Amino acid sequence: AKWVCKICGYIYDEDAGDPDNGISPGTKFEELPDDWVCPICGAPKSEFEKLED
Ligand SMILES: [Fe+3]
Repeated sequence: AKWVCKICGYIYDEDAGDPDNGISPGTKFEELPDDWVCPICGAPKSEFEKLED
């Protein structure tokens, strides 16, 4: 699934993970660390919204 950072527009794609920041591919948004932030603007996880209907 994909989740968008409502602050900058970054898209956390579970399939891609965030390797740069210690998150391998396939890591579900809910399994990210409570301390994980957007790699682009630093917004907390709370500012992400899943892309679903
Ligand atoms: Fe962001």
